[PDB]
Amino acid sequence: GMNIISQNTAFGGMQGVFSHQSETLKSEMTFAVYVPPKAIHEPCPVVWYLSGLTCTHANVMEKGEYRRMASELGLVVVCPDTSPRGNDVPDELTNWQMGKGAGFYLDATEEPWSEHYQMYSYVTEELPALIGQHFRADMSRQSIFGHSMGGHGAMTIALKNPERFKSCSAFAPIVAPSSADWSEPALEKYLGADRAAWRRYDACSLVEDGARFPEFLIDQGKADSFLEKGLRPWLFEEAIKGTDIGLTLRMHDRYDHSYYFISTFMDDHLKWHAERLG
Amino acid sequence: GMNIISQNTAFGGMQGVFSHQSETLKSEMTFAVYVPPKAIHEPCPVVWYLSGLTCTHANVMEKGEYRRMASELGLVVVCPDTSPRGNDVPDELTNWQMGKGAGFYLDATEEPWSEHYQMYSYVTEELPALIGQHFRADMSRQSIFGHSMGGHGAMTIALKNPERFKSCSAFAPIVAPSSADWSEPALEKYLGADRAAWRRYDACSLVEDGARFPEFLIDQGKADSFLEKGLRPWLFEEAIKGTDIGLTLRMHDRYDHSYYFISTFMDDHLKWHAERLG
Ligand SMILES: [Cl-]
Ligand SMILES: [Cl-]
Ligand SMILES: [Cl-]
Ligand SMILES: [Cl-]
Ligand SMILES: [Mg+2]
Ligand SMILES: [Mg+2]
Repeated sequence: GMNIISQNTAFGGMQGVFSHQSETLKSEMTFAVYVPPKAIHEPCPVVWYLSGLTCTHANVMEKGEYRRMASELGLVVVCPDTSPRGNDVPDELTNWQMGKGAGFYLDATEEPWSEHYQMYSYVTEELPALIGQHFRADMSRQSIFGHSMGGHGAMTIALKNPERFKSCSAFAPIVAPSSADWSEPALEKYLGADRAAWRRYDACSLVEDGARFPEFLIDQGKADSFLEKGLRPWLFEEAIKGTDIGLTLRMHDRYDHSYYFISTFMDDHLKWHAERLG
Repeated sequence: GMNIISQNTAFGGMQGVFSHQSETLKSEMTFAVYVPPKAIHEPCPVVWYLSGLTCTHANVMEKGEYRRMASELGLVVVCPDTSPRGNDVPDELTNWQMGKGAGFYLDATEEPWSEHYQMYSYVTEELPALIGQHFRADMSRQSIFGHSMGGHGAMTIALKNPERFKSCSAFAPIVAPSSADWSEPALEKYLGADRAAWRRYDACSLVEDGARFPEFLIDQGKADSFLEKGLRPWLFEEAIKGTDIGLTLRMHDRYDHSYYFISTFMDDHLKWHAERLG
Protein backbone atom coordinates (compact mmCIF):
# COMPACT_ATOMS: atom_id res chain seq x y z
CA GLY A 1 0.00 0.00 0.00
CA MET A 2 1.64 3.23 -1.21
CA ASN A 3 1.14 6.77 -2.53
CA ILE A 4 3.66 8.45 -4.86
CA ILE A 5 4.35 12.08 -3.90
CA SER A 6 7.21 12.85 -6.29
CA GLN A 7 9.60 11.21 -8.78
CA ASN A 8 12.64 13.02 -10.19
CA THR A 9 15.56 11.83 -12.33
CA ALA A 10 18.99 12.44 -10.73
CA PHE A 11 22.33 10.96 -11.89
CA GLY A 12 20.42 8.52 -14.17
CA GLY A 13 18.40 7.14 -11.27
CA MET A 14 15.06 7.93 -9.68
CA GLN A 15 14.63 9.88 -6.45
CA GLY A 16 11.14 9.38 -5.15
CA VAL A 17 9.06 10.53 -2.22
CA PHE A 18 6.27 8.21 -1.06
CA SER A 19 3.66 7.92 1.70
CA HIS A 20 1.75 5.05 3.32
CA GLN A 21 -0.55 4.26 6.25
CA SER A 22 1.66 2.80 8.95
CA GLU A 23 0.06 0.15 11.18
CA THR A 24 2.93 0.06 13.67
CA LEU A 25 2.78 3.87 14.06
CA LYS A 26 -0.96 4.45 13.45
CA SER A 27 0.12 7.35 11.19
CA GLU A 28 0.39 8.41 7.59
CA MET A 29 4.14 8.29 6.99
CA THR A 30 6.43 9.80 4.35
CA PHE A 31 9.77 8.36 3.22
CA ALA A 32 12.20 8.74 0.32
CA VAL A 33 13.72 6.12 -1.96
CA TYR A 34 16.50 6.63 -4.46
CA VAL A 35 16.67 3.92 -7.11
CA PRO A 36 19.98 3.74 -9.07
CA PRO A 37 20.35 3.08 -12.86
CA LYS A 38 21.42 -0.56 -12.23
CA ALA A 39 18.03 -1.50 -10.68
CA ILE A 40 16.59 -1.90 -14.21
CA HIS A 41 19.01 -4.82 -14.75
CA GLU A 42 18.96 -6.36 -11.25
CA PRO A 43 17.48 -5.86 -7.80
CA CYS A 44 20.03 -3.72 -5.92
CA PRO A 45 21.40 -3.72 -2.35
CA VAL A 46 19.73 -1.31 0.11
CA VAL A 47 21.30 1.22 2.47
CA TRP A 48 18.96 2.54 5.15
CA TYR A 49 19.84 6.09 6.22
CA LEU A 50 18.35 7.15 9.61
CA SER A 51 18.04 10.90 10.33
CA GLY A 52 18.60 12.93 13.50
CA LEU A 53 16.48 15.11 15.79
CA THR A 54 14.01 17.48 14.07
CA CYS A 55 14.54 15.92 10.63
CA THR A 56 12.17 14.32 8.16
CA HIS A 57 13.23 12.32 5.05
CA ALA A 58 13.89 15.71 3.38
CA ASN A 59 17.07 16.91 5.13
CA VAL A 60 19.35 14.12 3.85
CA MET A 61 17.43 13.77 0.58
CA GLU A 62 18.06 17.42 -0.15
CA LYS A 63 21.49 17.84 1.48
CA GLY A 64 23.21 14.48 2.07
CA GLU A 65 24.76 14.45 -1.45
CA TYR A 66 24.34 10.65 -1.78
CA ARG A 67 22.84 10.25 -5.28
CA ARG A 68 26.06 10.66 -7.34
CA MET A 69 27.88 7.83 -5.54
CA ALA A 70 24.72 5.74 -4.93
CA SER A 71 24.21 5.89 -8.71
CA GLU A 72 27.84 4.92 -9.38
CA LEU A 73 27.78 2.02 -6.90
CA GLY A 74 24.25 0.80 -7.69
CA LEU A 75 22.77 1.36 -4.23
CA VAL A 76 19.15 1.84 -3.25
CA VAL A 77 18.94 4.55 -0.58
CA VAL A 78 15.98 4.59 1.81
CA CYS A 79 15.35 7.59 4.05
CA PRO A 80 12.57 7.20 6.66
CA ASP A 81 11.07 9.90 8.88
CA THR A 82 12.21 10.18 12.51
CA SER A 83 8.85 9.91 14.35
CA PRO A 84 5.13 9.21 13.89
CA ARG A 85 3.28 12.21 12.43
CA GLY A 86 -0.27 13.54 12.60
CA ASN A 87 -2.92 15.35 14.64
CA ASP A 88 -3.50 12.36 16.97
CA VAL A 89 0.22 11.89 17.70
CA PRO A 90 1.28 13.32 21.08
CA ASP A 91 4.18 15.76 21.23
CA GLU A 92 6.26 17.82 23.59
CA LEU A 93 5.71 21.14 21.82
CA THR A 94 8.46 23.22 23.39
CA ASN A 95 11.25 20.65 23.33
CA TRP A 96 12.84 19.80 19.97
CA GLN A 97 14.60 16.94 21.82
CA MET A 98 11.29 15.12 22.53
CA GLY A 99 8.22 13.91 20.67
CA LYS A 100 7.79 14.66 16.98
CA GLY A 101 11.03 14.48 15.01
CA ALA A 102 12.36 12.65 18.08
CA GLY A 103 11.29 8.97 18.11
CA PHE A 104 14.79 7.73 19.15
CA TYR A 105 14.33 4.49 17.08
CA LEU A 106 12.75 2.71 20.04
CA ASP A 107 9.46 1.04 20.85
CA ALA A 108 7.81 3.23 23.51
CA THR A 109 6.15 1.50 26.46
CA GLU A 110 4.84 4.52 28.44
CA GLU A 111 1.66 6.51 27.87
CA PRO A 112 0.81 8.47 25.79
CA TRP A 113 3.86 7.59 23.63
CA SER A 114 3.19 3.86 23.42
CA GLU A 115 0.36 4.17 20.87
CA HIS A 116 2.36 5.79 18.03
CA TYR A 117 6.05 5.76 19.04
CA GLN A 118 7.03 2.35 17.60
CA MET A 119 9.99 3.48 15.46
CA TYR A 120 12.07 0.38 16.19
CA SER A 121 9.30 -1.86 14.84
CA TYR A 122 8.70 0.57 11.96
CA VAL A 123 12.33 0.68 10.75
CA THR A 124 13.12 -3.01 11.32
CA GLU A 125 9.82 -4.62 10.25
CA GLU A 126 7.04 -2.63 8.59
CA LEU A 127 8.94 -0.28 6.26
CA PRO A 128 11.38 -3.01 5.07
CA ALA A 129 8.31 -5.15 4.18
CA LEU A 130 6.88 -2.23 2.19
CA ILE A 131 10.20 -1.54 0.37
CA GLY A 132 10.68 -5.19 -0.65
CA GLN A 133 7.07 -5.34 -1.82
CA HIS A 134 7.28 -2.19 -3.95
CA PHE A 135 10.87 -1.61 -5.09
CA ARG A 136 13.68 -3.29 -7.07
CA ALA A 137 15.57 -4.00 -3.82
CA ASP A 138 17.68 -7.07 -3.02
CA MET A 139 16.50 -7.68 0.54
CA SER A 140 19.33 -10.17 1.12
CA ARG A 141 21.84 -7.29 1.01
CA GLN A 142 20.87 -4.50 3.42
CA SER A 143 23.00 -2.13 5.47
CA ILE A 144 22.20 0.70 7.86
CA PHE A 145 23.69 4.09 8.75
CA GLY A 146 22.58 7.46 10.08
CA HIS A 147 23.21 10.83 11.67
CA SER A 148 23.28 11.51 15.49
CA MET A 149 20.01 10.09 16.93
CA GLY A 150 20.00 8.27 13.54
CA GLY A 151 23.47 6.89 14.26
CA HIS A 152 22.17 5.72 17.60
CA GLY A 153 19.32 4.16 15.62
CA ALA A 154 21.64 2.57 13.06
CA MET A 155 24.10 1.14 15.61
CA THR A 156 21.55 -0.24 18.09
CA ILE A 157 19.55 -1.81 15.26
CA ALA A 158 22.73 -3.44 13.80
CA LEU A 159 23.88 -4.77 17.17
CA LYS A 160 20.40 -6.21 17.86
CA ASN A 161 20.05 -7.66 14.36
CA PRO A 162 23.59 -8.59 13.23
CA GLU A 163 22.52 -11.21 10.66
CA ARG A 164 20.10 -8.77 8.89
CA PHE A 165 22.71 -6.08 8.08
CA LYS A 166 26.03 -6.50 6.22
CA SER A 167 27.50 -3.21 7.50
CA CYS A 168 26.95 -0.21 9.74
CA SER A 169 28.30 3.31 9.90
CA ALA A 170 27.43 6.67 11.47
CA PHE A 171 28.01 10.43 11.35
CA ALA A 172 28.26 11.86 14.91
CA PRO A 173 26.19 9.11 16.65
CA ILE A 174 24.78 9.27 20.21
CA VAL A 175 26.62 6.12 21.30
CA ALA A 176 25.52 6.28 24.95
CA PRO A 177 22.05 7.88 24.99
CA SER A 178 21.40 6.63 28.59
CA SER A 179 23.68 9.34 30.04
CA ALA A 180 23.65 11.99 27.26
CA ASP A 181 21.95 15.29 28.02
CA TRP A 182 19.57 15.39 25.04
CA SER A 183 18.55 11.70 25.07
CA GLU A 184 18.28 10.75 28.77
CA PRO A 185 14.98 12.68 29.27
CA ALA A 186 13.52 11.16 26.10
CA LEU A 187 14.46 7.64 27.21
CA GLU A 188 12.78 8.25 30.60
CA LYS A 189 9.59 9.52 28.96
CA TYR A 190 9.33 6.77 26.32
CA LEU A 191 10.55 3.81 28.41
CA GLY A 192 10.06 4.78 32.07
CA ALA A 193 12.07 5.80 35.13
CA ASP A 194 13.47 2.25 35.51
CA ARG A 195 16.75 2.37 33.59
CA ALA A 196 17.08 -1.39 33.02
CA ALA A 197 14.71 -1.32 30.00
CA TRP A 198 16.99 1.31 28.38
CA ARG A 199 19.85 -1.20 27.90
CA ARG A 200 18.40 -2.51 24.64
CA TYR A 201 18.38 1.05 23.29
CA ASP A 202 21.96 2.03 24.15
CA ALA A 203 24.81 0.93 21.84
CA CYS A 204 27.33 0.78 24.71
CA SER A 205 24.93 -1.12 27.02
CA LEU A 206 24.18 -3.59 24.23
CA VAL A 207 27.90 -4.34 23.76
CA GLU A 208 28.24 -4.71 27.55
CA ASP A 209 25.43 -7.29 27.45
CA GLY A 210 27.09 -9.37 24.68
CA ALA A 211 25.59 -7.97 21.46
CA ARG A 212 28.04 -8.04 18.55
CA PHE A 213 28.41 -6.66 15.08
CA PRO A 214 31.37 -7.14 12.73
CA GLU A 215 32.61 -3.50 12.59
CA PHE A 216 31.56 0.14 12.45
CA LEU A 217 32.67 3.28 10.63
CA ILE A 218 32.14 6.42 12.67
CA ASP A 219 32.98 9.89 11.46
CA GLN A 220 32.90 12.72 13.99
CA GLY A 221 33.67 16.44 13.67
CA LYS A 222 35.86 17.98 16.40
CA ALA A 223 34.00 21.32 16.19
CA ASP A 224 30.65 19.54 16.76
CA SER A 225 28.88 21.50 19.54
CA PHE A 226 27.20 18.35 20.82
CA LEU A 227 30.39 16.31 21.19
CA GLU A 228 31.19 16.53 24.94
CA LYS A 229 27.73 16.09 26.46
CA GLY A 230 25.67 14.57 23.67
CA LEU A 231 27.84 12.27 21.60
CA ARG A 232 30.96 10.95 23.37
CA PRO A 233 32.25 8.40 20.80
CA TRP A 234 35.06 7.43 23.20
CA LEU A 235 32.48 5.66 25.38
CA PHE A 236 31.88 3.31 22.47
CA GLU A 237 35.67 2.85 22.12
CA GLU A 238 35.63 1.95 25.82
CA ALA A 239 32.66 -0.46 25.48
CA ILE A 240 34.28 -2.43 22.65
CA LYS A 241 37.67 -2.84 24.43
CA GLY A 242 38.38 -6.56 24.71
CA THR A 243 35.72 -7.48 22.11
CA ASP A 244 35.93 -8.62 18.44
CA ILE A 245 34.08 -5.49 17.26
CA GLY A 246 36.05 -3.46 14.72
CA LEU A 247 35.96 0.33 14.86
CA THR A 248 37.21 2.82 12.33
CA LEU A 249 36.65 6.06 14.22
CA ARG A 250 37.79 9.20 12.43
CA MET A 251 37.83 12.57 14.15
CA HIS A 252 37.81 15.58 11.80
CA ASP A 253 39.31 19.00 12.61
CA ARG A 254 36.97 21.95 11.99
CA TYR A 255 33.97 19.84 10.93
CA ASP A 256 30.72 20.31 12.90
CA HIS A 257 27.34 18.49 13.28
CA SER A 258 25.67 19.77 10.07
CA TYR A 259 25.00 18.35 6.58
CA TYR A 260 28.13 20.21 5.42
CA PHE A 261 30.10 17.63 7.43
CA ILE A 262 27.81 14.69 6.49
CA SER A 263 27.92 15.43 2.74
CA THR A 264 31.71 15.80 2.86
CA PHE A 265 32.15 12.22 4.11
CA MET A 266 29.08 10.67 2.42
CA ASP A 267 31.03 9.00 -0.48
CA ASP A 268 33.32 7.27 2.05
CA HIS A 269 30.23 5.80 3.76
CA LEU A 270 28.58 4.72 0.52
CA LYS A 271 31.81 2.92 -0.54
CA TRP A 272 32.19 1.41 2.96
CA HIS A 273 28.73 -0.18 2.61
CA ALA A 274 28.90 -1.12 -1.09
CA GLU A 275 32.14 -3.02 -0.36
CA ARG A 276 30.58 -4.95 2.54
CA LEU A 277 27.14 -5.44 0.93
CA GLY A 278 28.65 -7.88 -1.57
CA GLY B 1 29.93 46.29 6.05
CA MET B 2 28.75 42.71 6.56
CA ASN B 3 27.13 40.37 9.13
CA ILE B 4 28.02 36.67 9.57
CA ILE B 5 24.96 34.44 9.80
CA SER B 6 26.62 31.04 9.49
CA GLN B 7 29.95 29.38 8.70
CA ASN B 8 30.31 25.63 8.06
CA THR B 9 33.27 23.57 6.89
CA ALA B 10 32.48 21.49 3.78
CA PHE B 11 35.02 19.68 1.57
CA GLY B 12 37.93 21.51 3.27
CA GLY B 13 36.39 24.86 2.36
CA MET B 14 34.01 27.20 4.14
CA GLN B 15 30.34 27.67 3.25
CA GLY B 16 29.19 30.97 4.72
CA VAL B 17 25.91 32.83 4.87
CA PHE B 18 26.09 36.61 5.32
CA SER B 19 23.83 39.62 5.39
CA HIS B 20 24.25 43.34 4.73
CA GLN B 21 22.27 46.54 4.33
CA SER B 22 21.78 46.99 0.57
CA GLU B 23 21.78 50.59 -0.69
CA THR B 24 20.58 49.66 -4.21
CA LEU B 25 17.64 47.58 -2.93
CA LYS B 26 16.86 49.54 0.27
CA SER B 27 16.76 46.08 1.90
CA GLU B 28 18.58 43.97 4.44
CA MET B 29 19.91 41.25 2.15
CA THR B 30 21.21 37.70 2.65
CA PHE B 31 23.67 35.83 0.40
CA ALA B 32 25.93 32.78 0.47
CA VAL B 33 29.67 32.51 -0.28
CA TYR B 34 31.65 29.26 -0.51
CA VAL B 35 35.39 29.68 -0.09
CA PRO B 36 37.48 26.75 -1.40
CA PRO B 37 40.65 25.38 0.30
CA LYS B 38 42.74 27.08 -2.44
CA ALA B 39 41.86 30.48 -0.89
CA ILE B 40 44.03 29.58 2.11
CA HIS B 41 47.07 30.28 -0.10
CA GLU B 42 45.89 32.57 -2.96
CA PRO B 43 43.04 34.72 -4.39
CA CYS B 44 40.51 32.55 -6.23
CA PRO B 45 38.28 33.10 -9.28
CA VAL B 46 34.56 33.71 -8.59
CA VAL B 47 31.52 32.02 -10.10
CA TRP B 48 28.23 33.83 -9.56
CA TYR B 49 25.16 31.58 -9.42
CA LEU B 50 21.84 33.32 -9.94
CA SER B 51 18.75 31.48 -8.72
CA GLY B 52 15.30 31.18 -10.26
CA LEU B 53 11.77 32.13 -9.24
CA THR B 54 10.80 31.65 -5.56
CA CYS B 55 14.38 30.94 -4.52
CA THR B 56 16.70 32.53 -2.00
CA HIS B 57 20.45 31.80 -1.68
CA ALA B 58 19.30 28.66 0.21
CA ASN B 59 17.96 26.43 -2.58
CA VAL B 60 21.24 26.05 -4.53
CA MET B 61 23.38 26.28 -1.39
CA GLU B 62 21.60 23.27 0.07
CA LYS B 63 20.78 21.28 -3.06
CA GLY B 64 23.06 22.36 -5.97
CA GLU B 65 25.89 19.98 -4.98
CA TYR B 66 28.59 22.48 -6.11
CA ARG B 67 30.97 22.34 -3.11
CA ARG B 68 32.80 19.08 -3.96
CA MET B 69 33.87 20.21 -7.46
CA ALA B 70 34.24 23.89 -6.37
CA SER B 71 36.70 22.79 -3.66
CA GLU B 72 38.57 20.61 -6.19
CA LEU B 73 38.68 23.37 -8.82
CA GLY B 74 39.41 26.20 -6.33
CA LEU B 75 36.30 28.27 -7.09
CA VAL B 76 34.60 30.91 -4.91
CA VAL B 77 30.85 30.42 -5.35
CA VAL B 78 28.57 33.40 -4.71
CA CYS B 79 24.83 32.84 -4.46
CA PRO B 80 22.68 36.02 -4.09
CA ASP B 81 18.95 36.26 -3.37
CA THR B 82 16.41 36.79 -6.21
CA SER B 83 14.61 39.97 -5.10
CA PRO B 84 14.62 42.72 -2.48
CA ARG B 85 13.25 41.53 0.90
CA GLY B 86 11.40 43.22 3.81
CA ASN B 87 7.93 43.77 5.33
CA ASP B 88 7.27 46.97 3.32
CA VAL B 89 8.61 45.79 -0.06
CA PRO B 90 5.76 45.65 -2.64
CA ASP B 91 4.70 42.28 -4.00
CA GLU B 92 1.96 40.29 -5.66
CA LEU B 93 1.43 38.04 -2.64
CA THR B 94 0.23 34.76 -4.14
CA ASN B 95 1.77 35.31 -7.58
CA TRP B 96 5.09 33.41 -7.35
CA GLN B 97 5.90 34.82 -10.81
CA MET B 98 5.92 38.49 -9.63
CA GLY B 99 7.53 40.60 -6.91
CA LYS B 100 9.28 38.73 -4.09
CA GLY B 101 11.45 35.85 -5.24
CA ALA B 102 10.92 37.34 -8.74
CA GLY B 103 13.16 40.37 -9.40
CA PHE B 104 14.14 39.22 -12.95
CA TYR B 105 17.67 40.64 -12.59
CA LEU B 106 16.51 44.00 -13.92
CA ASP B 107 16.40 47.59 -12.71
CA ALA B 108 12.67 48.45 -12.39
CA THR B 109 11.51 51.87 -13.60
CA GLU B 110 7.76 51.72 -12.81
CA GLU B 111 6.06 52.48 -9.48
CA PRO B 112 5.89 50.93 -6.93
CA TRP B 113 8.64 48.49 -8.08
CA SER B 114 11.13 51.27 -8.71
CA GLU B 115 12.04 51.85 -5.00
CA HIS B 116 13.42 48.37 -4.21
CA TYR B 117 13.63 46.32 -7.41
CA GLN B 118 17.14 47.18 -8.62
CA MET B 119 18.43 43.60 -8.92
CA TYR B 120 20.54 44.29 -12.00
CA SER B 121 22.53 47.03 -10.20
CA TYR B 122 22.72 44.88 -7.07
CA VAL B 123 24.19 41.83 -8.80
CA THR B 124 26.53 43.75 -11.14
CA GLU B 125 27.75 46.61 -8.95
CA GLU B 126 26.91 46.58 -5.24
CA LEU B 127 27.39 42.92 -4.28
CA PRO B 128 30.64 42.47 -6.31
CA ALA B 129 32.05 45.53 -4.51
CA LEU B 130 31.22 43.79 -1.19
CA ILE B 131 32.64 40.40 -2.31
CA GLY B 132 36.00 41.94 -3.39
CA GLN B 133 36.16 43.83 -0.11
CA HIS B 134 35.61 40.89 2.25
CA PHE B 135 36.87 37.76 0.46
CA ARG B 136 40.19 36.54 -0.95
CA ALA B 137 38.77 36.77 -4.45
CA ASP B 138 40.47 37.54 -7.74
CA MET B 139 37.97 39.96 -9.30
CA SER B 140 39.83 39.83 -12.64
CA ARG B 141 38.54 36.26 -13.03
CA GLN B 142 34.74 36.14 -12.71
CA SER B 143 32.15 33.92 -14.38
CA ILE B 144 28.35 33.85 -14.11
CA PHE B 145 25.67 31.19 -14.31
CA GLY B 146 22.17 30.42 -13.10
CA HIS B 147 18.91 28.50 -13.21
CA SER B 148 15.86 29.61 -15.28
CA MET B 149 15.15 33.24 -14.31
CA GLY B 150 18.74 33.08 -13.03
CA GLY B 151 19.85 31.72 -16.42
CA HIS B 152 18.13 34.76 -17.94
CA GLY B 153 20.02 36.83 -15.33
CA ALA B 154 23.44 35.29 -16.01
CA MET B 155 23.08 35.46 -19.82
CA THR B 156 21.74 39.03 -20.00
CA ILE B 157 24.39 40.24 -17.51
CA ALA B 158 27.19 38.52 -19.49
CA LEU B 159 25.95 39.92 -22.83
CA LYS B 160 25.90 43.45 -21.39
CA ASN B 161 29.22 43.07 -19.53
CA PRO B 162 31.38 40.91 -21.81
CA GLU B 163 34.70 42.26 -20.42
CA ARG B 164 33.69 41.53 -16.81
CA PHE B 165 33.06 37.77 -17.21
CA LYS B 166 35.24 34.95 -18.64
CA SER B 167 32.36 32.51 -19.14
CA CYS B 168 28.59 31.98 -18.79
CA SER B 169 26.36 28.93 -18.57
CA ALA B 170 22.71 28.21 -17.59
CA PHE B 171 20.39 25.46 -16.41
CA ALA B 172 16.99 25.72 -18.17
CA PRO B 173 17.30 29.47 -18.96
CA ILE B 174 14.45 31.81 -19.96
CA VAL B 175 16.18 32.94 -23.18
CA ALA B 176 13.32 35.13 -24.48
CA PRO B 177 11.34 36.48 -21.48
CA SER B 178 9.55 39.03 -23.70
CA SER B 179 7.30 36.32 -25.18
CA ALA B 180 7.12 33.82 -22.30
CA ASP B 181 3.96 33.44 -20.20
CA TRP B 182 5.71 33.74 -16.82
CA SER B 183 8.02 36.65 -17.63
CA GLU B 184 6.15 38.87 -20.10
CA PRO B 185 3.73 40.25 -17.43
CA ALA B 186 6.70 40.93 -15.10
CA LEU B 187 8.63 42.87 -17.73
CA GLU B 188 5.52 44.98 -18.35
CA LYS B 189 5.05 45.72 -14.65
CA TYR B 190 8.71 46.49 -13.86
CA LEU B 191 9.55 48.31 -17.13
CA GLY B 192 6.28 49.61 -18.66
CA ALA B 193 3.95 48.75 -21.55
CA ASP B 194 6.50 50.05 -24.07
CA ARG B 195 8.36 46.85 -25.04
CA ALA B 196 11.37 48.88 -26.24
CA ALA B 197 12.63 49.03 -22.64
CA TRP B 198 12.50 45.22 -22.34
CA ARG B 199 15.19 44.71 -25.01
CA ARG B 200 18.06 45.34 -22.57
CA TYR B 201 16.67 42.48 -20.43
CA ASP B 202 16.09 39.77 -23.02
CA ALA B 203 19.04 37.56 -24.09
CA CYS B 204 17.63 37.13 -27.63
CA SER B 205 16.89 40.87 -28.03
CA LEU B 206 20.38 41.81 -26.78
CA VAL B 207 21.96 39.53 -29.41
CA GLU B 208 19.66 40.94 -32.11
CA ASP B 209 20.83 44.43 -31.01
CA GLY B 210 24.57 43.59 -31.27
CA ALA B 211 25.52 42.40 -27.77
CA ARG B 212 28.27 39.76 -27.91
CA PHE B 213 29.93 37.26 -25.55
CA PRO B 214 32.34 34.42 -26.57
CA GLU B 215 30.14 31.34 -25.86
CA PHE B 216 27.38 29.82 -23.65
CA LEU B 217 26.75 26.37 -22.24
CA ILE B 218 23.04 25.61 -21.78
CA ASP B 219 21.73 22.44 -20.20
CA GLN B 220 18.03 21.71 -20.67
CA GLY B 221 15.96 18.76 -19.46
CA LYS B 222 13.50 17.44 -22.09
CA ALA B 223 10.92 16.53 -19.42
CA ASP B 224 10.92 20.10 -18.02
CA SER B 225 7.26 21.24 -17.80
CA PHE B 226 8.21 24.82 -18.64
CA LEU B 227 10.14 23.90 -21.82
CA GLU B 228 7.63 24.83 -24.55
CA LYS B 229 5.90 27.83 -22.89
CA GLY B 230 8.57 29.44 -20.67
CA LEU B 231 12.03 28.41 -21.88
CA ARG B 232 12.36 27.72 -25.62
CA PRO B 233 16.18 27.56 -25.87
CA TRP B 234 15.86 27.13 -29.67
CA LEU B 235 14.95 30.84 -29.80
CA PHE B 236 18.49 31.71 -28.63
CA GLU B 237 19.89 29.24 -31.18
CA GLU B 238 18.08 31.32 -33.83
CA ALA B 239 19.23 34.67 -32.38
CA ILE B 240 22.95 33.76 -32.53
CA LYS B 241 22.84 32.74 -36.22
CA GLY B 242 25.25 34.80 -38.31
CA THR B 243 26.77 36.17 -35.10
CA ASP B 244 30.09 35.30 -33.45
CA ILE B 245 28.46 33.90 -30.28
CA GLY B 246 29.13 30.23 -29.56
CA LEU B 247 26.50 27.92 -28.08
CA THR B 248 26.70 24.42 -26.63
CA LEU B 249 23.03 23.47 -26.06
CA ARG B 250 22.45 20.07 -24.49
CA MET B 251 18.98 18.48 -24.33
CA HIS B 252 18.64 15.67 -21.82
CA ASP B 253 16.03 12.86 -21.92
CA ARG B 254 14.01 12.32 -18.71
CA TYR B 255 15.40 15.40 -16.90
CA ASP B 256 13.07 18.03 -15.50
CA HIS B 257 13.39 21.61 -14.14
CA SER B 258 14.36 20.78 -10.53
CA TYR B 259 17.52 20.67 -8.43
CA TYR B 260 17.74 16.92 -9.27
CA PHE B 261 18.61 18.02 -12.82
CA ILE B 262 20.74 20.99 -11.71
CA SER B 263 22.89 18.89 -9.34
CA THR B 264 23.36 16.10 -11.92
CA PHE B 265 25.01 18.58 -14.34
CA MET B 266 26.64 20.90 -11.81
CA ASP B 267 30.16 19.36 -12.19
CA ASP B 268 30.04 20.00 -15.98
CA HIS B 269 29.24 23.66 -15.42
CA LEU B 270 31.88 24.14 -12.74
CA LYS B 271 34.54 22.55 -15.04
CA TRP B 272 33.30 24.70 -17.96
CA HIS B 273 33.95 27.88 -15.97
CA ALA B 274 37.21 26.71 -14.33
CA GLU B 275 38.59 25.96 -17.82
CA ARG B 276 37.78 29.50 -19.04
CA LEU B 277 38.76 31.29 -15.84
CA GLY B 278 42.34 30.00 -16.29
CL1 LIG C 1 20.13 13.98 17.05
CL1 LIG D 1 27.68 21.95 15.59
CL1 LIG E 1 12.38 30.91 -13.00
CL1 LIG F 1 9.50 20.24 -14.46
MG1 LIG G 1 9.12 18.20 20.66
MG1 LIG H 1 4.87 37.39 -5.56
